[PDB]
Amino acid sequence: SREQIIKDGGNILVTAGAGSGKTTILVSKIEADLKENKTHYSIAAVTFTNKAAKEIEGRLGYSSRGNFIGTNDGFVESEIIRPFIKDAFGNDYPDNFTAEYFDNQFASYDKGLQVLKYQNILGTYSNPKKNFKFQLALDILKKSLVARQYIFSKYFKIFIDEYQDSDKDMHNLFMYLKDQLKIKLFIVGDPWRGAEPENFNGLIENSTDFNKYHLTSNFPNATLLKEVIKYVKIYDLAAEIVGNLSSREIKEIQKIINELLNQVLINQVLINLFAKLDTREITAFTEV
Amino acid sequence: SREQIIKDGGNILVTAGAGSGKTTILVSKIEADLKENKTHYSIAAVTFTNKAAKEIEGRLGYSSRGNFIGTNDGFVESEIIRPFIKDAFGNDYPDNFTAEYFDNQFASYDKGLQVLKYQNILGTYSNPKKNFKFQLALDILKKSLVARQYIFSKYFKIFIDEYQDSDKDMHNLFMYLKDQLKIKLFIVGDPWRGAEPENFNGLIENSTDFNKYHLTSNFPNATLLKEVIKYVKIYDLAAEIVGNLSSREIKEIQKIINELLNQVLINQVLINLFAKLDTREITAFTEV
Repeated sequence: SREQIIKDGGNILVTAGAGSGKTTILVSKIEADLKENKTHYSIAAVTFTNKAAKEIEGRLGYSSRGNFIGTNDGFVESEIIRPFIKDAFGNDYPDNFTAEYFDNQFASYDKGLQVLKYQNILGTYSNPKKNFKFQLALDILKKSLVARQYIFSKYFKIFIDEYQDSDKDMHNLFMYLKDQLKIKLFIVGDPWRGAEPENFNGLIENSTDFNKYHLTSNFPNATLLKEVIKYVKIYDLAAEIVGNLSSREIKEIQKIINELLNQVLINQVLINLFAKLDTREITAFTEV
Repeated sequence: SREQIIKDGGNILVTAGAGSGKTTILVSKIEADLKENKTHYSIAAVTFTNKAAKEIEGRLGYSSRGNFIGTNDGFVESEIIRPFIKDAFGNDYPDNFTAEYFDNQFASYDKGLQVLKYQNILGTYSNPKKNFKFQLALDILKKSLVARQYIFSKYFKIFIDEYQDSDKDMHNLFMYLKDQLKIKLFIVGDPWRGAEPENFNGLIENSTDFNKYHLTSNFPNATLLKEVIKYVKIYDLAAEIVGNLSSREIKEIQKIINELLNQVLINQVLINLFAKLDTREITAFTEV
């Protein structure tokens, strides 16, 4: 149910099914906490989908509290990486770089860290098992005292959804926030490229202090094929894909999409789009 | 004489020797033109040395006219590249780029452009004779209408001292600003590594619309070792270098300079200092 989780103020684990109630329970809990808390502290809402952040933000409405509603990748950049990169790693490192997921991939953290200073763009990890950005954000927090002070003094609770898609390294940063930075966590999981269901599924059994709640249902890549199909009938398409797409990257993507709008050329376009980031899905695209 | 220069409103050649009179006559002419002109137009004072910019800028004082006093590369980036890069070359190209002379050098213009789109950070040309940044600025002006409109409607006269030390690429842009965009020019030449004095000397007699005014004396790398010697006894001597210097590059300069403060170590740090950027000079350094 919804009443008892509203009363609870500690760490809350929600096991909503099919995502029907995830966004609804997120908005309700956020409003309840914001109206109850009269202090200067604010909340941060992080979503894998950029569109999911936008629809959530629209439901809270205008507010000057300073709350953060955005993507998981956009949270670390805006709140941890951008302001405190120079303090943690000296003035040489830049704070005006740009994150590009498709280009400039590296193989090792040390190589990824060493290219970062000279490249002046936020690089990405070629391997899908690890996320370099969240390792860098975690490293910044440990190194920088002011970064630790700011995070504690800014946020009192963090709202996370789609936690079963969270990477193991991404899980590592959040548990850093919860354990010594003493920040309440409201994470939602359901039974992303480097998705690690292991960390979320094992979290329920490993930790007993966390509170778990399972709401009733009523009260994998086919999504993006439907989105390009409806677009054929581009910025909205960007919100569906996880992360924040660069202008250069989306212009290249849009060039491929307008090339789509015969069956043979349809299949080749879907192949390269998948390469940039199933035999049944291509047939469905051919049908529509 | 000085009063002959002041009342002239056209294009002025100044041939002052040793730089004693050219520095004070540049400030005097700038003040005279600013006082005389009551319109919204401003002037741009560009110098090879960053130090020369501040010493000139300190002689005008605080003003809301919107005048520009700075380096040649600083003028091109702040007034042409940064605002109008996206308009000329599409939204894919960035404007949060940074200038780094020591790394990411380009061998070809088209390759230099194509690496710029993906690396997203400005750099210098590998060949010192060519300055990739300035033809990029010239290319931006030719392609962007708003960039051409802004420059014409902002500045009515440009002050470029040490024009005999100007490069061919820099000369190409300034002449485009003069004859094509109809902007008054005020240059100084007294007969940067990759430049040539031939262009200025040739332009003395090649151009008939230009005015040749002679300024008498009384009215190569010796400095760089003197600046570090007084530093031994970091942002100051870095400012004396030609062009804007990145913070990381300054830090690298700092870590290679502090090693100097035996004789053999002195010679080797001088050698790679030149490599990053004479037998008599190293001996003089050993003496001091």
